[PDB]
Amino acid sequence: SVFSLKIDIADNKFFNGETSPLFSQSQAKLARQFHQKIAGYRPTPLCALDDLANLFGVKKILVKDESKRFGLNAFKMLGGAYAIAQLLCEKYHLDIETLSFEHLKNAIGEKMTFATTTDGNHGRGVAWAAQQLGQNAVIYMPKGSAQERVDAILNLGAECIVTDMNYDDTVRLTMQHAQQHGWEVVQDTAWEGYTKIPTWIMQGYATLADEAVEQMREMGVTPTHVLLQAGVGAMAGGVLGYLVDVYSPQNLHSIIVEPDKADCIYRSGVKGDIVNVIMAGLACGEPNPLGWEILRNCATQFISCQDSVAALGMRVLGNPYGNDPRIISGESGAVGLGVLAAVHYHPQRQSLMEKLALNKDAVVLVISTEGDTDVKHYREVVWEGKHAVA
Amino acid sequence: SVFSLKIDIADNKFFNGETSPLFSQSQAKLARQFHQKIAGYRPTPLCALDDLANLFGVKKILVKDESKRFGLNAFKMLGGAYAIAQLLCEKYHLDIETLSFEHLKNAIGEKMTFATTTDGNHGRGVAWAAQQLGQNAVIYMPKGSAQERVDAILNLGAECIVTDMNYDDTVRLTMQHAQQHGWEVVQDTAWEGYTKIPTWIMQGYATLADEAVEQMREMGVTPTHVLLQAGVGAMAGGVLGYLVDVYSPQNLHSIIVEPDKADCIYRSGVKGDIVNVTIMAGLACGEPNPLGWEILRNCATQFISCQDSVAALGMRVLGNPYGNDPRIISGESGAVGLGVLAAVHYHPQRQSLMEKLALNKDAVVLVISTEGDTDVKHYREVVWEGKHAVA
Repeated sequence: SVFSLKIDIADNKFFNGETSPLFSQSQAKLARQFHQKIAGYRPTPLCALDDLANLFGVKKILVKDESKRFGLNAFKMLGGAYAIAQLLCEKYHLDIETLSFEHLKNAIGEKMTFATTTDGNHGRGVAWAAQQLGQNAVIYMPKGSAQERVDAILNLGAECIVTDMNYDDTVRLTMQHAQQHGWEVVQDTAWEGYTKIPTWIMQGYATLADEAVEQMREMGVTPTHVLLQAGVGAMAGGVLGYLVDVYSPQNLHSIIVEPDKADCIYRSGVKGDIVNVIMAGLACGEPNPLGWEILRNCATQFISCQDSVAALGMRVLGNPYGNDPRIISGESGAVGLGVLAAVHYHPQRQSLMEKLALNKDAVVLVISTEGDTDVKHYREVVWEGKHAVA
Repeated sequence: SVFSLKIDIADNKFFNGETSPLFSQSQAKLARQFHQKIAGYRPTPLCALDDLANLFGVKKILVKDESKRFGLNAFKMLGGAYAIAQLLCEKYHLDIETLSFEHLKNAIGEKMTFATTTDGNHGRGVAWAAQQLGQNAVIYMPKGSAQERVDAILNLGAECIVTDMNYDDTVRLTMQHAQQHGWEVVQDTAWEGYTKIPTWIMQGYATLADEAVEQMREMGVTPTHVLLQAGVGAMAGGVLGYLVDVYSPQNLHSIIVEPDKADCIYRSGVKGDIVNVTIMAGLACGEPNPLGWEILRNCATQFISCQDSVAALGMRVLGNPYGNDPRIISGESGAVGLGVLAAVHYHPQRQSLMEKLALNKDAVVLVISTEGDTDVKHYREVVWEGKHAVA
């Protein structure tokens, strides 16, 4: 049917295409060299939705399926685990290149305790890494957090406490407690006096981009577009920083996608300076300064969309068109793909496609950041039709 | 979530377990032998939804996927084509049992015109058979018919007229014009003076049940239950007739499923005599098919009258499977049997409902997906847009 979901598109006026030596090819390859050594490492699939592409009037839609990222059902461990290994190497005078997980898991002596607030994936990545490397993790989750997500963290040997407070007030609590007990704060965002850990996290994320470029070359295609869903913009910064170093910022039409009740990057893109302001994974508060730098320099467009666009994405991915492969994608995982679908069925299709510079030739890269990390919610969306379109 | 979709279950107080020699193993075997001679014949898959069965607390859920039937995206040609071939053999003084479909294709004689009313699949099956056999077909469809289904028929070289009338009235226009022109009416229901053709159709339908039994035997399983969606009940009658011949009506817990805005079998089942009862394509009912009603009244365990949205839920559950289960493209009417199981699972009265239906950890449940996405617009509105949502 024809339906109107809110798709607010803003041109990035602050664009200057200045690329980042910091978040480029070479660091991504270092991070990937670390991941390749982890048991069970395998590049996550890059699925070609040729039949959806035909329907939507583009050449190709390519979906990087981070549900297959080890056993975590999301991409996050790429950054979290890298950062944690770097912290350990720095403190204990070890070499990242020759790090032994078996040695670290069993070794006696001093242990770090990693403290983190999460709404789901980030904290699970931190917990997994601490468990693998024989360290401790204490994970804080805000009020309303899914029990399955809590249990996933508990099942990794981490402590997990669900507060009576929201995400932002929970982060402050993590910080206070960490300072009090001498814990090592591991958040996936940066603030004044806290950039080292989130830098490694963003460098680690670029592994998926390095994998994806390899897969697109294997496919003999060049991306014209990329949609990147953004909470604080850590993933988008790390991933766009990489892609733009490979293809140049001028030749990649990049679109940053956020839900409209936490669109901190969008609101910063209109203003041209950081603005403080939700589906798990895309919470914000304030843009990550390190990601923000990349996006304002190199992002083509920002999108502020109503939350049901994510739900549309989930369903389209979960029951594909024609003969296309099926992808299990969580709410924040699917929202990039959701935008393409929302556009397709919108009364204003033609002029939205023109604004996104989407045409018969476009080769669109999409990232599915997580699978069904909350199965109750996933099935309510795909089976019950929760967050319906009409 | 926990949600309550209308699922009214009525025990068949009229059950007597009288089977039907007319709709049994031997006629089904004969029909299947016929179908096996048609280009493109392949038994349709019987999919094991193991992970969904574990979630729902039964042993097995097996879905006969009739979207794979000869490129037609529904089961109906099994009936319609069999009847059309029977009628042609009768006219040309031929023995249908001892010839090939290709011999029939190139048969020589006076041309026949087959006239039919349909809301989708039945008329498509008729048009398909007419095209194959070099005969003519004239299909009528009622006001509201999806343009795609009209076009499916037109693409088979048949005429297709969308009327202003509803299903029941449009059928009368078909009879009228056929009398007027010397056309042969081919409808998938019976009335007084008209039972030869719907009998063939119901026997032809039994091929899907014959295949499923063979498939279940290869899997080493025995069904405890069957859910059968029913418009007029030609499919349910034909299929339950075969199954109950194979399994005994006492050892098969059969559940007939209807939408509540046309639950003609259900209403007949509580009342005892035949009751004349917008509707999802395929499950329309004016009055029950007397040929089918006889079988169901005798042999059906229970009748269900359910909310429209039960079918929508089924479509989504089949199209985006649980765990590692295979995926199935199932239309609104195709999916309603499976929808019932899903509605039961999430219902607050899940326990008593399961008890009523005798579903437990030993249950082996045969479901028929009678069609795929015969209306792609509607299909995608349901599975993607969440049209006809639970909430």
